[PDB]
Amino acid sequence: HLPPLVPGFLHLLQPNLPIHLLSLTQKLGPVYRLRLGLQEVVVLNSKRTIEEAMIRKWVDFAGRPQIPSYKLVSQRCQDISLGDYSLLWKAHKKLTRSALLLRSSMEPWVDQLTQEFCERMRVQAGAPVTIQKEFSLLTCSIICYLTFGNKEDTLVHAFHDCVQDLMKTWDHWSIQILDMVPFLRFFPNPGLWRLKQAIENRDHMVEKQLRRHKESMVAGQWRDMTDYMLQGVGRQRVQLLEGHVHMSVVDLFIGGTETTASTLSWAVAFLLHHPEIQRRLQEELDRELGPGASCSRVTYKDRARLPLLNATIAEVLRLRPVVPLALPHRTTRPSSIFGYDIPEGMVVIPNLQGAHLDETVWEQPHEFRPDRFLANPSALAFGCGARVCLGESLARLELFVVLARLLQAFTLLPPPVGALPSLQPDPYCGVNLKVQPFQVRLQPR
Ligand code: HEM
Ligand SMILES: CC(=O)[C@@]1(O)CC[C@H]2[C@@H]3CCC4=CC(=O)CC[C@]4(C)[C@H]3CC[C@@]21C
Ligand SMILES: CC(=O)[C@@]1(O)CC[C@H]2[C@@H]3CCC4=CC(=O)CC[C@]4(C)[C@H]3CC[C@@]21C
Repeated sequence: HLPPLVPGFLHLLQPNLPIHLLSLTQKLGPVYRLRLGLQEVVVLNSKRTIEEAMIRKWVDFAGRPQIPSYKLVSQRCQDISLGDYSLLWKAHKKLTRSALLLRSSMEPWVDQLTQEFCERMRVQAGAPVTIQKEFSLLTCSIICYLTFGNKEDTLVHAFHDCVQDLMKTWDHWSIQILDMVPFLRFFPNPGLWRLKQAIENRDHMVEKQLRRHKESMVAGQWRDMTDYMLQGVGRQRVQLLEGHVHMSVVDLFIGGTETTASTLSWAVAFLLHHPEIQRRLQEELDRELGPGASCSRVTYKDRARLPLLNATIAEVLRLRPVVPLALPHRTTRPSSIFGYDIPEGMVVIPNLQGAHLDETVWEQPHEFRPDRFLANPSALAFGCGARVCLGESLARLELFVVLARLLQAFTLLPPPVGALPSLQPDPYCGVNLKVQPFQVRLQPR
């Protein structure tokens, strides 16, 4: 009783890994044991199994393996994501998550921060690279209501830059091999140096800030979330050590920026190929709950007042989920992940991307199809896990507020004498990437 084994030794190499983990499915089925690295890792490729070992069992495949690459960022140690399970992490998640849920509703700021962006782009009328503009749109936003609420392009462009440079340094064979070949002796490798050096800015920018927060403190929450966490820790009613706050900020402070940006960028790349969905959206937008051209409705309760949107976003998050294989889960108790018994400690890899192409539940999976509301099944882009996501709300929101006014203000047009991007890069890393388009950005309603 155990999942099958694929006869390979470095499946990790090879393009479009998510589409490959799917290919093996033709014979094996949803669950198969595979060697992504040098160790046999059990994958899952179906909305059913990837949900059974995530929601049903819950207790079992909830932890995360500590590989020699995670404890590299441990510092004092502990935190969201990388950190393993343990009762501390549980209470650690609940604290840094309630912050994102917050007398200071983050709803308004988001809808405003994006407006400034529209104008900033509206003055361009040229061919700005969307990736940075939006890749900086969210940064200008998570930075306002999470750490000292600076928002200033002086402290934002500094934190935003720390994000991108903190990614290509963690997701590079140079630093990855260290995990596959631990016995390596860690002969000096160039990548490790570039990481340790860039990982400091991430530790420093939070240390120099967390202090200002410490002193400028009052009875409740300061402008930002830091004041909440940095306070909701030194008052625990009985671990949750002070250091935890330093890390909790990181995921959101410098983690919020990349993931959501990619989703937004991907969506734009799709509308470029489908003008149909673009204008059908422009009409369904104002002729649905926005008879005007601005500052009218466009929110939460209304959120239903916009069908094509709640749909378009659902597709983009299903065809190109920003995080595809999500993160590696580890088993704590021997349990069955379906079909076959699974040994404890076994690293589980929930193939989200693949489960989204299950043609047994989603029709014409490969085809951008906005339509689904009526209704079509749900697609897990944020996982469904005791780890689920810690900011699924913030994310889901930005994709609504940003896209909404993105269409209304501008046309969304292709670069001059250029080809539209798409299809997905082979250098798939922690978060799924995108090619570099140059969308035009104009409209005169
Ligand atoms: C809509 C864009 C996003 C997508 C598709 C996405 C997807 C995911 C996925 C698949 C995971 C791993 C789930 C697991 O395997 O257990 C994850 C984890 C996480 N995400 Fe996101 N995410 C998005 C946006 C965000 C944003 C904007 C934030 C910042 C508030 C965020 C913060 C996190 C954190 C902190 C974790 C780690 C949770 C843990 O402790 O396990 N995500 N996300
Ligand atoms: C148990 C082990 O030997 C490891 O922890 C050491 C190397 C780990 C790779 C690292 C790269 C990677 C990136 C992803 O996004 C999905 C998960 C994998 C494939 C992950 C699987 C578990 C591996 C193989
Ligand atoms: C998009 C997502 O899923 C996340 O935002 C949720 C967890 C985030 C980890 C958090 C830990 C970390 C520490 C660093 O110093 C470098 C950046 C990472 C690897 C960072 C990458 C983006 C991730 C994976």
